[PDB]
Amino acid sequence: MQLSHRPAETGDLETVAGFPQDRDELFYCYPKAIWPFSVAQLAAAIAERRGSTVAVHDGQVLGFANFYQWQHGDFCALGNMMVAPAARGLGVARYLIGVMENLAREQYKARLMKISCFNANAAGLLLYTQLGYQPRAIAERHDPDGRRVALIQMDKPLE
Ligand SMILES: CO[C@@]1(NC(=O)CSCC#N)C(=O)N2C(C(=O)O)=C(CSc3nnnn3C)CS[C@@H]21
Repeated sequence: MQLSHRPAETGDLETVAGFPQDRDELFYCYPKAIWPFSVAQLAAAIAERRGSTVAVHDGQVLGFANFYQWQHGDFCALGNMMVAPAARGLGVARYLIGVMENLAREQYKARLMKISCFNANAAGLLLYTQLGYQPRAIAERHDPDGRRVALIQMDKPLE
């Protein structure tokens, strides 16, 4: 996979908003969103957040991420990670995580990245583990059905 990155642009929003395939996938990456996802919801997040970035391969936008918390000299928290359904498990998330780590270090002088992952997303938990993130706490949250879920709060020093 040859991959590149650039800041997200308005022209990318229809594409990226197409990435979540079901209510679960949307909840794992943007729990405040309501199904069905839309460009308006995506743009609302982008406006409130920082560092919205896309990953590109062979002319296709395949991934997106941003920060929902950022604290200069301290840490950032990574969210809205979305990957195109045809490109799952091909290293797009791993690549974007690395890009966002660099951006947190370089731009925000962060010493730490925080990643919070919902308990049902095994693939996320195992990826973040492979990338050196360790679990620190578990917090209660609720899903759209009012069911209790566990948010596993992980972090990694940036160096
Ligand atoms: C403020 O904190 C968040 N919200 C909550 O705790 C509330 S929940 C119940 C509701 N509604 C936030 O906003 N978060 C996000 C996100 O990006 O929207 C995520 C998604 S985490 C994620 N997505 N892709 N990669 N990653 C790491 C994990 S909960 C965390």
